[PDB]
Amino acid sequence: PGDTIQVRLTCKRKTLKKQRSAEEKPTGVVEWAVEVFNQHQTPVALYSILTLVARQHGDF
Amino acid sequence: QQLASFLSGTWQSGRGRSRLIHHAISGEALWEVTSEGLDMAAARQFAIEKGAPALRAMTFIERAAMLKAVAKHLLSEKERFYALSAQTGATRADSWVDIEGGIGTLFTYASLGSRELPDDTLWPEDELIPLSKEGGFAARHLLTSKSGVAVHINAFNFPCWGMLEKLAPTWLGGMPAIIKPATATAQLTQAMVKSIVDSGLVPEGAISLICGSAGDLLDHLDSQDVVTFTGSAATGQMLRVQPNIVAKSIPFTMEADSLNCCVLGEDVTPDQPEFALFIREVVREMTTKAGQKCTAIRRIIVPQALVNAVSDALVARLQKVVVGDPAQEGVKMGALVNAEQRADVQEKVNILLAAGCEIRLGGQADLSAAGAFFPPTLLYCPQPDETPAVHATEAFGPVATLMPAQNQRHALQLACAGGGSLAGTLVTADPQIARQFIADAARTHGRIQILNEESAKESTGHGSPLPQLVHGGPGRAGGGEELGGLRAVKHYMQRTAVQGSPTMLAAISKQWVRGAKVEEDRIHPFRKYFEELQPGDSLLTPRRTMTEADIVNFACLSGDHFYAHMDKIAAAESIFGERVVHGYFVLSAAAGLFVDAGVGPVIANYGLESLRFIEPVKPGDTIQVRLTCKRKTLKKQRSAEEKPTGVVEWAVEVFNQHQTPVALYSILTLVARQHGDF
Amino acid sequence: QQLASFLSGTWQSGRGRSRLIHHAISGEALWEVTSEGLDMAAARQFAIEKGAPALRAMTFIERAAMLKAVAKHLLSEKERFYALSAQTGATRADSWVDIEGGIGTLFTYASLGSRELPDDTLWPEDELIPLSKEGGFAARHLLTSKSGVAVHINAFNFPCWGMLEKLAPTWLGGMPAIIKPATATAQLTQAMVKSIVDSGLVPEGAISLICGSAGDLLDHLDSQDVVTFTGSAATGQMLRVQPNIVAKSIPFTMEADSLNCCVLGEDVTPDQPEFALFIREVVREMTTKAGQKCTAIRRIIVPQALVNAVSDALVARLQKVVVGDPAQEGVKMGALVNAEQRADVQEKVNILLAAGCEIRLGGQADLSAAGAFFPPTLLYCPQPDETPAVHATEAFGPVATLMPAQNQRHALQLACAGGGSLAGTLVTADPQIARQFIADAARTHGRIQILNEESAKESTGHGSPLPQLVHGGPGRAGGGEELGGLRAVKHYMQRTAVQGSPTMLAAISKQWVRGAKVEEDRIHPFRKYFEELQPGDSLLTPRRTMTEADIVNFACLSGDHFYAHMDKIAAAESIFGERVVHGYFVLSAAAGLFVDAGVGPVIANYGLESLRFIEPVKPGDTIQVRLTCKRKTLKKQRSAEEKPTGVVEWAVEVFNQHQTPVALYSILTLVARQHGDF
Repeated sequence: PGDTIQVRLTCKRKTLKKQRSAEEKPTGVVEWAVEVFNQHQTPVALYSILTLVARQHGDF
Repeated sequence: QQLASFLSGTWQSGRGRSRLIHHAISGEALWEVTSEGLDMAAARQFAIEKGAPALRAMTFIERAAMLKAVAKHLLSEKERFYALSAQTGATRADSWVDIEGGIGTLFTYASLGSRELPDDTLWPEDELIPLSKEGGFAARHLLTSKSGVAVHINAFNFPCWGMLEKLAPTWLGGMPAIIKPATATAQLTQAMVKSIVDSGLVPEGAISLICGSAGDLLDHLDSQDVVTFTGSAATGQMLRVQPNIVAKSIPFTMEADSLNCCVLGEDVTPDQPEFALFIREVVREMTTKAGQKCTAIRRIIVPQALVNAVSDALVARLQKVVVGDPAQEGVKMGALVNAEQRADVQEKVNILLAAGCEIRLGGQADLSAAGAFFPPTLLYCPQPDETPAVHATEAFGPVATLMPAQNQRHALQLACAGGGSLAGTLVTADPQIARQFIADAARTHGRIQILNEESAKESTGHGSPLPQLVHGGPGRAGGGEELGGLRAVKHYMQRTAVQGSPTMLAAISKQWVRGAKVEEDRIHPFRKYFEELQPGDSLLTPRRTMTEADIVNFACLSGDHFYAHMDKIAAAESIFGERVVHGYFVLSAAAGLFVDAGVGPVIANYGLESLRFIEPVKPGDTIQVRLTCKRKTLKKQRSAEEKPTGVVEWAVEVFNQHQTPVALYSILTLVARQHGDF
Repeated sequence: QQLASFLSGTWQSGRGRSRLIHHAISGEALWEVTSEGLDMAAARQFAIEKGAPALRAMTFIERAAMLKAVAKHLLSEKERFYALSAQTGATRADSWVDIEGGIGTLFTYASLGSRELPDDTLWPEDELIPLSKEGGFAARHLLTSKSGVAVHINAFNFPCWGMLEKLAPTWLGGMPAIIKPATATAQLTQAMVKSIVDSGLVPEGAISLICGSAGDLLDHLDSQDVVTFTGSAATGQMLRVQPNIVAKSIPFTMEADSLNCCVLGEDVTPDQPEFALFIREVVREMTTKAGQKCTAIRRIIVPQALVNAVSDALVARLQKVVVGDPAQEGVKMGALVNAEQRADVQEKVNILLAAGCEIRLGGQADLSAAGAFFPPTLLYCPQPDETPAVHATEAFGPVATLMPAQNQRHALQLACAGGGSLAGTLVTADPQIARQFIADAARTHGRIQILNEESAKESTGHGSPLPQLVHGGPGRAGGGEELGGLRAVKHYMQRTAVQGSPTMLAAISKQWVRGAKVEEDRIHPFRKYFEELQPGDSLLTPRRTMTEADIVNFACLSGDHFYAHMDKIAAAESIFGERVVHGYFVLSAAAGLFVDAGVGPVIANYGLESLRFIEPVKPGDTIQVRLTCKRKTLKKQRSAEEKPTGVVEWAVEVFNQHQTPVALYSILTLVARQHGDF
């Protein structure tokens, strides 16, 4: 308690998917590396999330 | 045929040298006007001591309901008004403005008196003016209705509207009116006054009428009187130097003739829709009511490269205008009201032709016709800067001169060279050109319509002065102001700055103000009905200690993670010193303190008037709320199925343990009445 | 000695028949005034084409900062103003009022121009007036500053104040002034004008001065000019019928003589504290400035049983008033300004003696002394309603009649019988008597003080006209109003109702209008600084679905367990049909949607302008907020250490999935600036 929390989201890995059909939306599985820290700037609870992001232009 | 004059409660007519009213479209005389021998002193005396205390004894809500009742009673028998206005040479669409715009003015002033006026004889317009550090000396401005009469001297243009756009601020302001219509069309005015009087709605003495000259009315007016004028400048400037008006210092409001402009911008090219709506606006405004309205376009300002296109499109659109009898089909323009007005229009045209030019049928006007027909006239002035007769003389009909401009710098000067106008128009699609036009041309115009493609769909136009917009103009347009919403009812009142203690100002204003005495009577104020509430009925709520958990739960629930509430670091670097309670949570916990949970006369809330957060609320900082009644102002229960109610205002004063007023504000709240009226 | 006249940027003096200024307390002539041979057309031309566009190029915030700068520069060198005002025969307590009231008027108008006026050349006084169904045609009223001079013709009472209470609304209203002071005391006026001009604060042409008669000024005025008279009634009535004023129809505001009443109530008995403060108020107001102010009490209305008590107590208080030189000790009342003014006082005293009575030293006054002294005169009228000379003649000094009333019904008639007074006073403790007094006597008085024990602690009295209270009065007092706070700056402006589309009114007003176009530019509006916010910068927030759990959590957290939110039975029988979301939770979740969480230029909120909950929000009802910027209005950074900032107003439009507006309101916000100025 009283310990402030600041989060540093940053993009890590993009790795698009091939859009196996033509009806399916073009997308990619973008990985983000989350770096949470406090007022002393020490990294409490650093982790990494996967997250699906739609592409602008498809391929198939 | 006798055309009487409603004076001293009875319909009377004069006996002397009588003027007579000609029929406009045909030419025969079928009315006569005279007021010689009629006692004007007894008329003013009967008005002041019979209808002025009757109107002043009403509240503003009751006077607005009276205006609505007169509007409904005069809208019911509206067809005889068209039958009497067809004698003025106007068409059905031209008389539609004159009748229905005045009746809608009555409905609009009824709505304005019902929404923003109190349930009191008096009206406080301020909130509070603090004049002392301790708080025991303060002031506010009252508005008491004057104890005299309003002399309305109208023009021949709008009998119904022009009487009836002055009669609603006069009655709603609280004064009896004495209407002197112009003797060219007073039969429609007496039809209006008779439909008002033979309904039992208005008190006796609240309205009077003189069809003819006043004679001895202005020489008898007290200092509590006002005079409103509409007509020629030469008459009103001689009624401004009348010795009783300048001796007793009574307000003389004048609306003279103006040179209204319609400026075309440089951005408008003839392939755009702006050009066609420009031409349509000029043609409709010049042909509506045969050009006999005070807000009619009389100076068309175009660029130099667009002289031929405008001066051909106006001809191609105005040769379709058929000038004839209004009853026969296929007739757009009606006629003028008199042959004397036709001779006046033709001699003003002959003055304008001494230095101007000609594009169309101008000075050719048959003075021997059985009807006051004047053709639509488009003039031309090749040297507008070297011709003062264009910028000093109006031909009060279908006449409107055209003149070029030079790249939006000469156009503003030609729009301002009219000596002060009543109405104006810029037709552009560029907002910076409109900003530059209002920055210079609003000093001489009392109304400016910026017309473009988006505005031209649902616009009321240029010749219908709105009852909630200022119908005035400086200089040549008269100087006075009319129809300014609730600004027009302040010409019939006296503004008195009343000083004293706040507990005295609250009993004067019949509204609890800021620091008056309270009345706590052991039960909750939201449990009271409307009739048992009083301004000053207070409530001292229990306390609530603000904490860090309150800030956390409100920042979570609202979703407002602002840094002065949710950050320990940045709030220390801010002006507050530490993180504080949300102001909206102070508002919400205040409403949690004073609002009674049970079912009572309180229907809905729907309102919050003026919220100001003065000092910040911290954790460990208690909160106590002082709910007190402020303003009652019942509603008239427009139907019989609807519940009787009133919009009760509560001034809410929150404070901490140091008793300093954090978050003082004011809410509106609908409270149901016990007993109805309609 | 030449008392010059600041005309056309230079200090010029006249050549002709010259009046001269006497030293009031001793008798010698140490000035002489003339303005013959001075070109008034060139002075008006220099003002209109030099100082009028320099004022019209400034914003209202810049002109209020100019007022504050002139106020500080004139408060610094204020002791020479006391030295020049000691020549007027006034004491230190009278010259203190005369100087500090004008300088505090400048500070008050600087504060009112810095708080409620925009950072713009124009000022839109309305919010918006919708005039269509779809929302493409609306209007709002604009106030543009006039393009001419403001001829202020003052009186001999307050040179400093009476010049300087008209000059702050004139400069704040964007017009240059030409001051014609009275020739009895114009040396203090030229001291004021010289201290203004020799500072570099105001532009050249923004202020002028004429010592002596104007002669050819009123015959040259354009319709964009105003004339504000203050002085005798006959001179103002002769200037009202001046042919150029009635021909060009310029606004002529007059302030004339008045019979200011002071009514005593029936509840006041001599054992009460009301009697002592009544006698103290009458004596202090009658002896301040030796009765040479327009707000001085000249009639005292007492009850019939209290004639002897008041007529003894006033004499017992007034016999201790020493009439002498101000520089010698023990002297309370000073002297009049002229021996000619002493003769003009006594020739009215002799008219009041021709039908009244006498209590004290009346006409006993030496008309050949070495000083314009006049003893404090208390008259008496045993038949007040049968003597018209009491209610029509003012003796412009320490003279005030006394006259009885009958049970607060004759008292109202004697208060209203003055033909319209400038000010009035009721001294009661009963608030119903004050209510009945304001209900009848505020028709004739422009200002009424209700004085009791709570008011008299920090009251300004009766001879200190507040700069935010209306200094006027109908009828005999002139009819025109002054000092109405921001009502006084509107006399120096032209009110124009500008019509058009809301996207056009938004660029005309430089303020966002309800149906205008937006500027969404992909970054958050609270992240922008002040200099990169524009009126129209909008944010379309994401949606939040309201649910039953939202109603439950807000009713728990705030404590508002209202039956239309927390009861299934009672809300079914209400107007809503079922239990709805709290309005304050719609407000709170709206603020959770648009407020940026991070640290930025947004400092504090502290404000909410006008909250109206239109339609109810239910469970299962999405909510989307349209945060758009509306008004910018920077602050002048009063210290060099303080952060530069402005008060930015955001219009907030919340809506639902059907896109109908629920809970549209407006918030204020202090936003920090990127670049400072002071």
